[PDB]
Amino acid sequence: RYQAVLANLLLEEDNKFCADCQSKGPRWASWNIGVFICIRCAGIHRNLGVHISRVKSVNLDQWTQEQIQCMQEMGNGKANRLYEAYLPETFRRPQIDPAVEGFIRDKYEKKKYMDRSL
Ligand SMILES: [Zn+2]
Repeated sequence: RYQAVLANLLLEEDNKFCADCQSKGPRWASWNIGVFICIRCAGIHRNLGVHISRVKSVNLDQWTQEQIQCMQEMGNGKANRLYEAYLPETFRRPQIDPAVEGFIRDKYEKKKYMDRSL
């Protein structure tokens, strides 16, 4: 029902890369946060708990209109501005599982780098 809408959102340039690790062509999402993520980072989001992140597959899960709306109102661009506001420009974005797990908890659970005014 909503694959088309999701497809059009996956065309947005920021959404062509995982929000957390920037690997190309993410096919998963945290819909309450509003980010498109790769399957590995979706695995990490899942373990954060549903109080923090609620993870769906873009192509295997059924979506509600409100959940789609969540992605429309955020996405990886707007999410970077909120959750990575205070990320040093020097920062080396991690790539390996345990470093990525720390970075994702830091971003969404601890909110180390978040601009709270947003
Ligand atoms: Zn990722």
